Amino acid sequence: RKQVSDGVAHIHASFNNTIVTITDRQGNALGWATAGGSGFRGSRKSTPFAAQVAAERCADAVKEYGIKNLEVMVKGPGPGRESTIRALNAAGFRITNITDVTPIPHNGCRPPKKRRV
RNA sequence: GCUUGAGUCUCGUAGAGGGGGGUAGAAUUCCAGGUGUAGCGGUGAAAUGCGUAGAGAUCUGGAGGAAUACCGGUGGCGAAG
Ligand SMILES: [Mg+2]
Ligand SMILES: [Mg+2]
Repeated sequence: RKQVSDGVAHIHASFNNTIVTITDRQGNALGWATAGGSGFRGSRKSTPFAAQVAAERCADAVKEYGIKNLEVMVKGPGPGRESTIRALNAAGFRITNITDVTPIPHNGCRPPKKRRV
């Protein structure tokens, strides 16, 4: 439809769920998928396998997309932070740079208290 | 009377010692806008809760508060805090 011919995939991976969204360099989202929405409701959605399933499910259908080269950037503590890439790269888009954001707060915003369980 | 206790004077050193003022980066939250769409979030597992009145994720701009990520150590300073 637009034939971007290049893009970047933002992965937000946490201990609870994984989200993957394809986007343009100018911050324009085309599609997204989540392990929770990929039929892994419960404890499996936090597993690496459900992350790669969502990655490939979001990467599929490249015809209308048109993104040939798809960079990658991950954020947060994921289920290895590598399985999603292992699936996405084989999905068809070659990877040349992966950046990791993982926002590290330089102090401030006192974290929540501890869990006594 | 004396100089060894105590003290003053000259030249230097290290240090989160204390009070006042200024400024910088990261991150959280919130507000406005753009793409986008069915979930998000949380747990041992759930639910409440948020979202089709468009959430979450993502990009641009803005407001404001608080603390200074490594350096950082069987390091330092302070009578103690
Ligand atoms: Mg918590
Ligand atoms: Mg003196």
